[PDB]
Amino acid sequence: VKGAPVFSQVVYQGNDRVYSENPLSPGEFYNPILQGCYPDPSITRKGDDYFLVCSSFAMFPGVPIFHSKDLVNWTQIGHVLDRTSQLKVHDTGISAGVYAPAIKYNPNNDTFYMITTQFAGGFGNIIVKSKDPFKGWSDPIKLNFDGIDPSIFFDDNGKAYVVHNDGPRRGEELYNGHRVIKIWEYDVENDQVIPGTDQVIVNGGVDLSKKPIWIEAPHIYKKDGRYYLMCAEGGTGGWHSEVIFVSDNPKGPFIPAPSNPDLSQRYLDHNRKNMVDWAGHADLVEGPDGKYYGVFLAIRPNEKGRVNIGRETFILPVDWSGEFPVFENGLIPMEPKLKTPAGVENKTGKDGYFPNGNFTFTENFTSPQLDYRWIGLRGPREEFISILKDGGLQVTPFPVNIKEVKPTSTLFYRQQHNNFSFTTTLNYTPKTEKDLAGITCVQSENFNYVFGLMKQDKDFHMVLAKTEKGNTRLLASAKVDMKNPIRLQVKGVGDNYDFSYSLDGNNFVLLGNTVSGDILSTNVAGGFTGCLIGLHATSANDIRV
Amino acid sequence: GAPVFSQVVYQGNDRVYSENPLSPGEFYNPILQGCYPDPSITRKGDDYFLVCSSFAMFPGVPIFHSKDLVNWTQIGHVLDRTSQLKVHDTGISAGVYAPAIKYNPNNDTFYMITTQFAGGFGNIIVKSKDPFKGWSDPIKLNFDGIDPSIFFDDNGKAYVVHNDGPRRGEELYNGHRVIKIWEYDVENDQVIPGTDQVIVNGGVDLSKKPIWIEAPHIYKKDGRYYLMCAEGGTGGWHSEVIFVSDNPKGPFIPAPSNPDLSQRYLDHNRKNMVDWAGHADLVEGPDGKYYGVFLAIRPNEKGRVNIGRETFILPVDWSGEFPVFENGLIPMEPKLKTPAGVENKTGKDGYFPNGNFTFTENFTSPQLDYRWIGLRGPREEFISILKDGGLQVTPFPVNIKEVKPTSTLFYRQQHNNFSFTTTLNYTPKTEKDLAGITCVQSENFNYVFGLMKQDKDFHMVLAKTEKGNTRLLASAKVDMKNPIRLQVKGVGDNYDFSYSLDGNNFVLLGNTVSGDILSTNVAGGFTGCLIGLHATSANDIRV
Repeated sequence: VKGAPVFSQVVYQGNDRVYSENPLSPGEFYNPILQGCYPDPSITRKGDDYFLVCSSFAMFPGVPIFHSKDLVNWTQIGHVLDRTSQLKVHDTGISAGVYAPAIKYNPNNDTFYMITTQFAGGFGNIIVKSKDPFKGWSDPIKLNFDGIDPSIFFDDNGKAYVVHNDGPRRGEELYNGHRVIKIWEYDVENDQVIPGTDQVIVNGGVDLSKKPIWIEAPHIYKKDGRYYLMCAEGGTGGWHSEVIFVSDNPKGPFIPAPSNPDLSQRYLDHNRKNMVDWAGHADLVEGPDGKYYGVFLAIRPNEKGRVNIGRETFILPVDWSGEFPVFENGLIPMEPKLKTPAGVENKTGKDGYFPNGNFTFTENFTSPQLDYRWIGLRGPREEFISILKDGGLQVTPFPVNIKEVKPTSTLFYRQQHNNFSFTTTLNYTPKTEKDLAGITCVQSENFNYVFGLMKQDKDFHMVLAKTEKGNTRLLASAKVDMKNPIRLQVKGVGDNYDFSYSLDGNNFVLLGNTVSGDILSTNVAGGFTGCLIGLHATSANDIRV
Repeated sequence: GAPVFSQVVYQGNDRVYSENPLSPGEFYNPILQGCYPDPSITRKGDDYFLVCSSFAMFPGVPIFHSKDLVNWTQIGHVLDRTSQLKVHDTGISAGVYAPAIKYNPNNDTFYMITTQFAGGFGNIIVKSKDPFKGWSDPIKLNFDGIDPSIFFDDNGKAYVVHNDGPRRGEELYNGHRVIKIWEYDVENDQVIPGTDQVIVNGGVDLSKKPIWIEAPHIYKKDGRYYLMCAEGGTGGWHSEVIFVSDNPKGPFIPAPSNPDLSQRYLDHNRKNMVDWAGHADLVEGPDGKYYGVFLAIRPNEKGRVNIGRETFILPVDWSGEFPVFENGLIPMEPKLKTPAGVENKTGKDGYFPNGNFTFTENFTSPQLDYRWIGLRGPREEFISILKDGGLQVTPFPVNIKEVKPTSTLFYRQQHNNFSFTTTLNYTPKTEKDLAGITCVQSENFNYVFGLMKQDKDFHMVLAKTEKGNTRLLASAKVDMKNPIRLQVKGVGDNYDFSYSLDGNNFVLLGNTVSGDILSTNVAGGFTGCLIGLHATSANDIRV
């Protein structure tokens, strides 16, 4: 469009207290390894090469994927589901779309598999394939089973199995949250589960008499000739944990380990410092030092006990010298720092490696190949961005309001710290009341703040509006003299969010008062994701001053 | 070549009415079958007016009139215009929440106060001198929470009571809620700053962690002020409780006997089960006797609700300090005695039906029955009534999965045992065109049963949408020689979709499917199954 808004730069600054208080020594790295909304981690290995994937729901693209040689220094190589033929979330609810993924390398045929559930596009349970994740992946192959959290296991004899969560057979459900682990034989030439090979291997969980919730996230491992089934149990919230079973046969019977769970923060004191909660949904791999490691998700709530940055990806070393794997210190409070594997230096945030700790990301929009952390919601960023020849992000304003279950012209960045600032310079002259551009903080189309520049009657106004249950209310408004680009900032200090603007570039004026991050939490908004910070443009603005 | 639905027949066949035939001077409970939640009632003279919540249905707040509490005439919807109701993009569980209707004798004016989570409205009130004609645009009120209600004292002084959350950081437990009262400025139609006061904290007994104290109503009897509230949430723990005070703003004291309306303690294996009873509102009947309307559900054999929360009524004894719902703590009976001297005329002379009725729609009037609604947008946007009868539906380029108005004429499921049959005259041009029947909890939980064209041939398709993911269950090639009849039949949780090319023999497409995704228990939310005459030009089903 002519006169479309131009965001000339962005600065995202993280300022979390835990990192300032626990500076790294050489040979240490911070946990979580993926800060912000990177849930349901799954990991696999080919030779020296590790690949890590996470769920993504309605975000576009889907299933972010990271590569590492050492489990500390990760390079985001893209997204597994990065084409509209693989990811059909145009109209998808904020809590539907792409659920937990599992990634597995099959050494028998030298093929990588990513198996997941996509509640969109008619996909359901799907698998995509690649010989080389750096080349991308196939279109999805639909798989003939229901439920969530599929995982694929390749036995030494080349035989293949898919385990997944499912419900109990119709009418046998004993309580709310009563779930089942089901296994199939998988035909590797057909890419399909084999009819008549399904079998329930876990009913309920470790101890059915305690009514375990949502036994899920199954993975099968083979070690010392035996078969291990590791699962999440308790649901991905306050009761999250990881449990383990063992069998002599891929299809059971599986017996729970006497010590269970093997990973959890759910029993720990609710007032601890540097709190890590909801820990579970793990996946094991052999590390570069011969040691095992497990990735898993957890949250780091703020001072009001809520999560605003979603479920994040953690890692812990694993001792598997005996019958059952032990998450090292996986049942006591998580520490901020871990020792790097033997002989690896921490290079996070350098040389294209994903950052960690308290970093400052300065985005000047000087290349068409935008950082992979810039995403869309429901639709691809390439539909509304242009990188100007001399730098700067021009956003085509879609006639789509932030409240619509439709792709908006908003370039989003996951909130990755409980204390952060996100500042942008906006060059923009709105022409009528329907035009707005600025910053948005989004849990969903129904739960968000919009902080932006609009024009009404003769004047330009900065507006701050709050959407709750899909109902937008204007919180505060200010007439501004738009004589030059305006800078806009959102600053979060735990649950305290401040929206401020600067016409002189130095002094940021608070618009209204500090507002609560409550609608930016999973606890209030519901769902499966974190706060997304967005460079928003619309030609369907409904705010009036 | 738009699809023409030439006829619809809706038939209810619930066993409870067959087993309990009416005698003279009897009528069936609920008085509004199907999704008519959060009832509120008021009176002017001999004229009763009854309203219900409606969420994202269009139009909003259906409103009924009666002279006798038995024979009701739907007179329209309070939130009738797109200037009053802005649910175009609204989630299935947002939109219009509980309404309260109150006639003010002091200024001869009707008020309807509600919460609309859409269009920037929030808590709103509309006014009318004559509900038969219509109401004002919404007046926005400066408070948060839900379930507002307006009370007019003897001296004309006015109060708004509503549900709210506890003070920021005061929250004791999940579900901890508060009843708050304001003085209301009747000249400016606004709550008066600084007059807000919490009058109930939590519920009858805060030490029992009561959840979602809500639906507050204030009544004045014998000089004392009564606050009647729902407690326990609108699900399995629903109930109604009562408090008393000497003053409008408290302190309010709970009655020793509480709750006074509930089915939550009753045996889970009872027959003709009524559950989730609460959210009541009292009125003086033509009897001189009091009555209370309230919502409840009637689950099927799987223990699920597919027809939503319905409107019930009970006689109320208020000869002593506190109102008593007559038999409101024992299992609900299918039949009640009419107030003294009123005969049952339900389903006749334009009165709303009840029992097991047969609704035959021939689309031979431009004045379409008020039970035909849209979801998110008005029906007038996509319907034309043909000259010699028939409903022509303009197919919108909108899929059933979108949070947008679709071209679908919807009818609430009103029975656990029912059939809905239509005659479809339609020749689809491409894969993108489909017309037929849909059963909808929401855009994310529905069945679509429709006629499609793919390659050179016509197909009937049955597709299931769960969590916004559509899967094709079954397909049949059909010779489209003449119009086709489509039926969905529900027998509790058993739903059968069948088509007839000869008009007599209906062939099942696929197997019977579960109504689980048509229940509130599975799909979540606040509403019932909607049965729709659907057309689209953005069909995504492929054979």
